Amino acid sequence: VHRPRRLRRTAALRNLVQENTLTVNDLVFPLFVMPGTNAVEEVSSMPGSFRFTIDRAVEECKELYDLGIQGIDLFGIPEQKTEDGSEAYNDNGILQQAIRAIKKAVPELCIMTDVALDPFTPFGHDGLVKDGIILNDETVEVLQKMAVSHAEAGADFVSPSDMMDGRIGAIREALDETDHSDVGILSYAAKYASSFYGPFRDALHSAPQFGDKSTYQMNPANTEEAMKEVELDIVEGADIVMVKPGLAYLDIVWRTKERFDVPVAIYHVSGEYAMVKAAAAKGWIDEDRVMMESLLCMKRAGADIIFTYYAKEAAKKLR
Amino acid sequence: VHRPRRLRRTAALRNLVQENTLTVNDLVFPLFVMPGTNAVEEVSSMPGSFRFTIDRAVEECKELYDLGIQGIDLFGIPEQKTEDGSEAYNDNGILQQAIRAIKKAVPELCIMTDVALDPFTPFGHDGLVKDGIILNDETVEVLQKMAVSHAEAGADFVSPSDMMDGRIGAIREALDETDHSDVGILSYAAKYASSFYGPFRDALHSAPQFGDKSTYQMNPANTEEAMKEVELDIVEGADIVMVKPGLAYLDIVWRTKERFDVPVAIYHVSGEYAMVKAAAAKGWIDEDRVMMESLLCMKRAGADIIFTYYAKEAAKKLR
Amino acid sequence: VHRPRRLRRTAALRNLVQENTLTVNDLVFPLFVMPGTNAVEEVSSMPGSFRFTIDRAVEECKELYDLGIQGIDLFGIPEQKTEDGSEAYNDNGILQQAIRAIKKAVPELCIMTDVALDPFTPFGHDGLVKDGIILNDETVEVLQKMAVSHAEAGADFVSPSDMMDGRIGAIREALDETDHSDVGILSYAAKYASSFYGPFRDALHSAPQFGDKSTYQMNPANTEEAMKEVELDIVEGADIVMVKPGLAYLDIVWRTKERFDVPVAIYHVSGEYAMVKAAAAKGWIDEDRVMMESLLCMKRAGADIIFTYYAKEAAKKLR
Amino acid sequence: VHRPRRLRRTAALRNLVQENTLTVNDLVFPLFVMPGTNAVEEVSSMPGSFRFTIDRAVEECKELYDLGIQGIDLFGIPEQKTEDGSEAYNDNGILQQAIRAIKKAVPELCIMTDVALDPFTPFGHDGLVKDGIILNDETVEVLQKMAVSHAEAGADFVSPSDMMDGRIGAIREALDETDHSDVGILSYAAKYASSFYGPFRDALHSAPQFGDKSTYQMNPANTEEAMKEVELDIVEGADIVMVKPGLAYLDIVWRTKERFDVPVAIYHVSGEYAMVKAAAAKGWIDEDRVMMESLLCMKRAGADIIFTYYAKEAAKKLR
Amino acid sequence: VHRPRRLRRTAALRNLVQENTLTVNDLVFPLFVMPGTNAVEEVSSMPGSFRFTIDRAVEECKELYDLGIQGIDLFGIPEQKTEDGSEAYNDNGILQQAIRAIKKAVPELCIMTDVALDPFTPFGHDGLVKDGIILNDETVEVLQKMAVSHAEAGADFVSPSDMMDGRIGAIREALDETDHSDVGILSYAAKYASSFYGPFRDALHSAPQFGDKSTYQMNPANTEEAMKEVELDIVEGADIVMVKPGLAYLDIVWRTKERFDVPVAIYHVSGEYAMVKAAAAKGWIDEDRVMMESLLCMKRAGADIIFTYYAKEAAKKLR
Amino acid sequence: VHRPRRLRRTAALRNLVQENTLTVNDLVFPLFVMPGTNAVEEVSSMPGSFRFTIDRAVEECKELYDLGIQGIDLFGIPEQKTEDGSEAYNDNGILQQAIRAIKKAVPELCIMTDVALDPFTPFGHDGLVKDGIILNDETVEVLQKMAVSHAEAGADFVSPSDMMDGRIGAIREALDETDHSDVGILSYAAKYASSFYGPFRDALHSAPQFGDKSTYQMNPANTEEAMKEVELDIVEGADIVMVKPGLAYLDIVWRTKERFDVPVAIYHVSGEYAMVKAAAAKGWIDEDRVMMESLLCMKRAGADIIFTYYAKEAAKKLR
Ligand SMILES: [Mg+2]
Ligand SMILES: [Mg+2]
Ligand SMILES: [Mg+2]
Ligand SMILES: [Mg+2]
Ligand SMILES: [Mg+2]
Ligand SMILES: [Mg+2]
Repeated sequence: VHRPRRLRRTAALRNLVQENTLTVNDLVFPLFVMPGTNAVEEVSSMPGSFRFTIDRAVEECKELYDLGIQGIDLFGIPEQKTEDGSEAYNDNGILQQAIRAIKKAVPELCIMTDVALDPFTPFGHDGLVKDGIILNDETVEVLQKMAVSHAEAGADFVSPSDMMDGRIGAIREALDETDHSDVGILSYAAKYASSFYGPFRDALHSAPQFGDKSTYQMNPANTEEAMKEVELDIVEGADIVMVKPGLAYLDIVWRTKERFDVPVAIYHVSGEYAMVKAAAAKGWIDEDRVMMESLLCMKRAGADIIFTYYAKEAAKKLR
Repeated sequence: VHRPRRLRRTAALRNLVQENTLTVNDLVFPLFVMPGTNAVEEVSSMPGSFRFTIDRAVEECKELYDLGIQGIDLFGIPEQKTEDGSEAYNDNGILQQAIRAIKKAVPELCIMTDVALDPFTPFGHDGLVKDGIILNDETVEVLQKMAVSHAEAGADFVSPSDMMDGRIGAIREALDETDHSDVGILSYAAKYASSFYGPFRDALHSAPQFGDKSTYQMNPANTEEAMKEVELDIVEGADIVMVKPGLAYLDIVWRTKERFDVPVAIYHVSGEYAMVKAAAAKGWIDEDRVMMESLLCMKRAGADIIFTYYAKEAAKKLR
Repeated sequence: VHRPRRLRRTAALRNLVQENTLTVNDLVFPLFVMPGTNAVEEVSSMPGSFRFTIDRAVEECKELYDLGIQGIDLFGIPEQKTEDGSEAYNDNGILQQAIRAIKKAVPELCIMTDVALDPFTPFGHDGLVKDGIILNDETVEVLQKMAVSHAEAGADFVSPSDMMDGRIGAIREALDETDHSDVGILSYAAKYASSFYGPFRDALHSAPQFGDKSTYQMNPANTEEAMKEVELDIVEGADIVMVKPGLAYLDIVWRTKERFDVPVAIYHVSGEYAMVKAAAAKGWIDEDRVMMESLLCMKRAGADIIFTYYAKEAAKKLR
Repeated sequence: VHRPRRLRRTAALRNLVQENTLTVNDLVFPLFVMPGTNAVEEVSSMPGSFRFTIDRAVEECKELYDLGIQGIDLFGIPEQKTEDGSEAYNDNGILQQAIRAIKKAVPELCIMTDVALDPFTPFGHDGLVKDGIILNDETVEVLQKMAVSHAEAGADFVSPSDMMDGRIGAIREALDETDHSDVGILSYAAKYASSFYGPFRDALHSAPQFGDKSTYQMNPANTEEAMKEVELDIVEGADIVMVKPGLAYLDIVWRTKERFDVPVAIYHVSGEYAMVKAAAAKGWIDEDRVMMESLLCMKRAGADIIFTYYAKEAAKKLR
Repeated sequence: VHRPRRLRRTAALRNLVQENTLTVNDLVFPLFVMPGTNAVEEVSSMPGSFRFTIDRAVEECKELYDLGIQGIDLFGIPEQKTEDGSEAYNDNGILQQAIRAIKKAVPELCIMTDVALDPFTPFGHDGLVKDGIILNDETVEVLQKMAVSHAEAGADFVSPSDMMDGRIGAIREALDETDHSDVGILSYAAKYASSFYGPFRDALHSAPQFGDKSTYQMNPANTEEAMKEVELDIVEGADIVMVKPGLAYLDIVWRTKERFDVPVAIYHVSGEYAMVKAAAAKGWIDEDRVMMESLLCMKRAGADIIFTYYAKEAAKKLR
Repeated sequence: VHRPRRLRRTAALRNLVQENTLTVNDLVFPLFVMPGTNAVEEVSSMPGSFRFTIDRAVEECKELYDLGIQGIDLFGIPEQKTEDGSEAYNDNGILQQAIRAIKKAVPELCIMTDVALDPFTPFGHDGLVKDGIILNDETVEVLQKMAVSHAEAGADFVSPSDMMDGRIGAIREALDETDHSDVGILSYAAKYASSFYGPFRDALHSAPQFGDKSTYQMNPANTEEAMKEVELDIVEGADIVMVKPGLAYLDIVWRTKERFDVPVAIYHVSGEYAMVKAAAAKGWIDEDRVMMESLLCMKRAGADIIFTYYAKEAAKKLR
């Protein structure tokens, strides 16, 4: 009676019944900005990735928007790192600047700024360290200061990736109090402590990791906890919720989709990306086929948005 | 705390989180075929809709596929009508000849053929009429022959729209018995007796409708019964299932998609088509906007394939 | 074993098993009031629709109630439009007046008043515009002022159709503070930005649309968002929740029914209405069959109340 | 109030509430067998992965079981290839001889045998090719013989990876017909057409792939179809069901486990394996960490058995 | 078609498909401390159980941690009992002391302290008694005082087993106010009034029971109530929720697992433990087989943590 | 706001809302029958449990029914054991003779007979042993004969406890084939391989257990498999389904009752019985309290019928 192959006999039928499709509007492009003028830097562990100066960031975004890309995620590489990470909320920082410069040249691009104290502190953690402890409530306080500054600079969205407890609520409360109740918040709800963040550390020249971040980042073994985390975030006001990493966490994505009916974002981390790059370089796989497909999978798992370093290459492929 | 508008502030943002999009691969074009050579007649009640001769129809398909449209729904309009409606399964019928020519000229186009005795009988009914009674099992025996015949000519798919009991099963058996287990079946699982069918009858030269098809077509007040019908056909072997009509039956489509894990199809019926045509002709509505939008709504509801007379105008727009 | 047609063999059985029925109590009649005396105006894009003077509004309602209709929805057409739309909360406005006049003559009719700043502002939006921005929190403030005035005038219900964030809560808070905790609130929970609102603009002589309302009105592609919207509204205190438009959004209606167990309303917008009018005028469909049936569909989708310009014609048909 | 971090403050706490752990009893080791005596060849695209002769393979198994690994997946690589692929069911085939020797040397090791015509045919396909068509029912008839043959040699389990329609059923019948109702069946229920299979083909000396297996292998965009496929096989008699590939299809695995109450299996495909190999060789990722972690993710998703080329390196690590 | 035994034919397969496993990290070891130096006491009704002096408690924990055990549960046996049970929050009590001494010697062990006024009051109840009434809100007040002291002493977690209403919220509020918002709370959510607590009374030399505790402890007949209880606790801030007793309450454990997605703990009470001890002493059962298995059952029911007096013997068995 | 204790303040209140109660109609009494006349032997490992001769057994039943107990589970203990275990279906077997005498003396007592080859074979197994293999289909053929034989003697019910594949089906067919469609079937759907069975073996003079029954009895770590097993038997025709053992498998019982809408039965196994016996004999536990309570827990979990050796002591207590 049943012969599933009937729906595969031809590309037409296959084309007709396909449950999911990937589109440019599903892509968000991370951007690493640095101090200086007229300069871009190839990232060693991330072939194809780059550190941009602001003036070069603007140049890129201009190409981005023209290719279809709808938003990016700004990472700020400060010249100096401190223990109190106060540079985060300096309105004259590279990040704030880039925010300003970009919003002006390509105003129709959704700028999303990264919120975390890793690139600004000398211990490799996303929060303030005291006596070996990543201080929770104290870190949010800076995170708040930080976020408000991004808004002041013209940030469209903020994306706290800190995994500190109850930071989405505090941050949202601050944005409201400074007339920024319209700036969205994309929160890293289910960010796990993963061995996939390798190539990224070197990308922004972040201080030595110095002890895992497993005191706030999630245990990769855990699922139920992801539901606990997301829910708390939505209740706090998160406009969108994200899972990180992505490729090997598609079950966490599907689950968030089925339960919360809020937009769901996912991160194609440096490792999954750098991994396909290295295998292709040896001729063991197809860069194009593998990259795109793995994006399809993220779409089939329920993701709506996808932070991917392949974002620009995928937009040309869909052009 | 919450502010849904935050996801609407900007085209970018709006483009990123949009839950559904419409694509060319969602569209199936109804093609009306008539006897004769090199000719075309617009349908009075369906502006921009025409009947084609085989020659003209083959060329049209060429333009169809070129635009990306993946499939067509072949509708036959025999020269003579009979009470036993035997022409339906004639190897030289105008329909059959269309199947043969099309598959040859445009092999890559998935050809779905309509299966029903409506255009082949004088009573304007989808089945055989005895004494004011539209016979079920008798009618099905003529449908089988029809389906095989269509398969014998090169059909890729048949779409029984009769609403006879146990017709999907019988047909699936006949098709397999004649070495056509590769030929799928698209079942009008839930076809209601609607007043949304007006303009269509003239399209094919209908016949003394005589009474009404409410003894086999479903009452538009019922939803549960639609779940019974579909489950019955899926159990029978239907590869795909369709709801008819479409615009005003999106709740049935959402229910279908939500429960049966099989491809779901909807029908942008003639009455829906003409209605935009008319309103637009008065300047009360924007034809292109309402048409495309109404297609979107069908995607939002859970439809994978859309049988629409606007198929060609959408493929361009989607181009 | 199974033969679904057994339940369709006769009108008796069909009559017995029918899942849903439409009744007069499912209908609500919109009423467009204007300044002046003894005068009614045919609406160009809405054949059968009219602008009534108060004295003629009262005359109509008297006929309405006698035909069975249980409530109407008052729209107020001011003589002058301002940027601050302060006329909305003028207790001497046409709307308030009509409220008073009607409540007196036909006190047993549930008056529902429209809350929005579109007919009162010169930019064609339902809220206050500043620098191209439809101001959210500022608009509610007027909406509150407005609502309280409707209550003071004797309004039974208020129906904010503004789609501003968190207006149901604010409005409800105001009604309570002014001894109007008994006045209900029918909120347009899931109001989409649609191409179906065509003929309505001209109806009330509303200022040129001047840019879509997609910054607050919902993306027609979205469903999950509709659940997010409704829930927020119910939590805020909405007595009833409505979806708009209706005909092509029946999946949004069914979904709200199954999830929230609060009364569910729907809108038969000008487009769906004007659409059946134009098609019938060409003889392409049956005005009666199409109008009523599409109302049946709304009932089968789960709607309890139905704002329809056919309300009066449907009540005669059910008389 | 809430503070998820409270469960992360300490290794103890973290160890207590961890939802999932990975064990040696989750692992199944793919073994590639080739003709000849005392020899071994590493796979170019799969570092640390080798082909074995029967003698070398028996010894390897000894080391396997000693490490706790409970099962193996025997892969055959015949000397000569044919179009009817008859060698597949030859009692003296290199595969069969491996089954016989292994069960004798290490009886306590559960031997699962691969069932597909890929290594036995020149077209590099899993079924019989007629005229560019991969035959289903014909191919299945050769699979049955294959399965019985394997059972006749002492196989404990067969794992049809062909993706032919109704193959589990046919095989289960053949096996029972020859007194092998004790021989289970591990079905590749949902095997997609992925670009994650690159390195594997060379492992066995693949053949003119010619076209693509997207007429029987599933489209990576679909999830619903995966539920259809599995349910079909469980209904057929499959003792266990597998998803392929693995890392990027964890949503399919969670869905499977969540709905079918039968043992679920996943595949750490070659492309996934090599990808860590490559990245690690560059020093971008920690090979041991990513490998083990990715295995964990598969446990978190709902996988019970893992076919992984890292099986031996995990058993040690888990030791 | 189906033969479940296929998955049991061998230990390998059995080993592969096993749904659940018990691990050291699933075990928590209760510890009874008493005043004095260099001394341990065999518990009469709990063969293998002991009362430890602090210096001997430290000695045990040192062995515990080395065997794998990740946390213990401290019970404090005061020399004097009062009616106001003020000794509970004496920072110089045996309990506080033991807390201090243990944290120092084996700092990497998760200390969990018991919160209740039974060992500190002369009426055998877990709260303050007035006129035959176990005072609810007054008892929490002490419970708060108590908890804060445990935190001050260095307690990792507190485990209120009092079954007083709304004590998890109050206690959590106190810990926060005294800079202990990082100390977790394992609450006895569903603690029933059971005949299984026999041997435990004598263990800590608790005052005569003097009337059941059925005025706060749960009716063993009740299930729905357990859902009511847990939910209230989670909403109050409980990090983990526990059911007590365990062996004959596995349905209450499974239910809490499926509903709340918070970590779930269970208690192997003195009775279930002392029961297996007595039956084995007569040669009527296997101490080892019965003890371990019943722990497996608790794991299969959904428990994550298990307070068991066999904890040390089970850790050797898993070593 | 909330205070669950409000429902515990008083015996009245507690008695009113109690979710479950235990009744005499929940109890089924296992009866062990042996050859000979007028004699009785207490079981060493089951104090208060005895074996009866037919005469003594008939009288016991008289006392049973008088106390309200509605049913019994007849256990046979043949004089001689054989490898083909043919005595099982001997019309003059000690079991059969018991059936005949009982039904005559106490017709109103529902007689359920045990169906398994354990007491009838020397290998102490429930099926036929060939070469260290417990044969399934062969064993079932002997079970059928057994069941019919029992029905032929006047049995009201048979309770296959063998855990053979497809035995319920075969037996149900045999029973119907011999005009016994009125004879129900109580299936040990989910009987685990537990160490809770110690005392029972001696009760019947077990035999060289030789190995273990883990090739047909279920692994105590699994729950999903229990759902597979039950559904399989219900599909086969089992009137009722049982879980074994009981106390420590209440999660399986709740799951059963929750999903299958068929009567559910549990088994207070020997190891559970003796365990209270022993602890009570030491004065560590109150035997009457723990016994009755543990029965309650079984009612709370969803059990309708309880096979317990405490049946008679409960009927009195419940009297
Ligand atoms: Mg969080
Ligand atoms: Mg039907
Ligand atoms: Mg809203
Ligand atoms: Mg399949
Ligand atoms: Mg409580
Ligand atoms: Mg079974």
